[PDB]
Amino acid sequence: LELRLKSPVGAEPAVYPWPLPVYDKHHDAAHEIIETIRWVCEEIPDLKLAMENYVLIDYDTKSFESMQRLCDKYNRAIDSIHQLWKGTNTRPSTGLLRHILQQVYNHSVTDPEKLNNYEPFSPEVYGETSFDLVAQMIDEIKMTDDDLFVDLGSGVGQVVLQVAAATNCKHHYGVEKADIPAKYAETMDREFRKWMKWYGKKHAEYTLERGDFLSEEWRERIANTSVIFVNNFAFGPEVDHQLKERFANMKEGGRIVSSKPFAPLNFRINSRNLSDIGTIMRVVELSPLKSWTGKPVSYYLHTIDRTILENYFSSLKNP
Ligand SMILES: O=C(Cn1nnnc1-c1ccccc1Cl)NNC(=O)Nc1ccc2ccn(-c3ccccc3Cl)c2c1
Ligand SMILES: [K+]
Repeated sequence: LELRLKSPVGAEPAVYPWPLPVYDKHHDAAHEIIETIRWVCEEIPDLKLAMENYVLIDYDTKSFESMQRLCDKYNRAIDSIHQLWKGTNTRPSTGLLRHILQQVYNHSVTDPEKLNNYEPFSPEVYGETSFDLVAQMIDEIKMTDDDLFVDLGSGVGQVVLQVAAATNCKHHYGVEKADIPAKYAETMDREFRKWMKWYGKKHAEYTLERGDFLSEEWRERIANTSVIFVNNFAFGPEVDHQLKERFANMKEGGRIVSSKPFAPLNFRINSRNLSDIGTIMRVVELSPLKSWTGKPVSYYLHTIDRTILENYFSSLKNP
């Protein structure tokens, strides 16, 4: 007893056991199958033409025979389109990527209780809460092939997967210290590469790794990163102090996007604060509110600029 979905690009079929897994209070594998078919039909207009109209309206998720018939209609339509193409690798759309990440998460995180997350943002609600904000952050910073991206404390790795599917950075890294999310990230990585292949979608190179971003190895790695993403909201003063020290080695124009600012937005350099990280970085509050309909969130863009410190010395020497 199983259900199979043929890949639109000839990759290995997606195979689901029956009874289908139940993901959470609202989602299940049955709806993932239906939504997957709907996304492939949107992607391939010829595919939408070949299928019978009722198939994606008249279905019973609690019936094996009904789910099997739905899968068979999609599979036969895929076969017809593959025959049509016989006779004569792009980036995913935002909507498809949200679906892919959800699919990757549900196939990877089978024990939801394991991830100690009673916070307003948690991996299980990534698509609902966080996805649109990360999509807004990606649009704002405009990364190129010259950039190296690092998410410090990447958890299960969804921010890294999203940025990698959207930009052309040389490489994207996710570093996670905690055992439970770092182990889940290994499955997330495998499931992401697999599903992206299944849809025939392109992503940049990325690595999800286990490690402490405050270690000696990571000092030089942070120094050579051009774009850092860091959710520092829950960080203690010591971690925050250690991080500012890592940032002090970054190159001019290096950028840090965080959930809480590392320096005051109105920092004014003087003789008593020359030690502060504000002496070497611009800070701006960015908000999706400035057609947004999500939570009234803000994020902070820090840019390495030692001319702040240089101008203060110039103004002292040349009044
Ligand atoms: O565990 C994860 C990603 N991940 N993967 N699956 N779920 C999550 C997740 C889990 C808990 C909380 C938030 C998230 Cl996204 N660490 N990486 C991460 O947080 N990067 C990040 C970096 C910079 C900013 C600036 C604003 N934010 C932000 C702050 C609050 C809410 C959303 C966003 Cl995107 C940021 C988020
Ligand atoms: K039709």
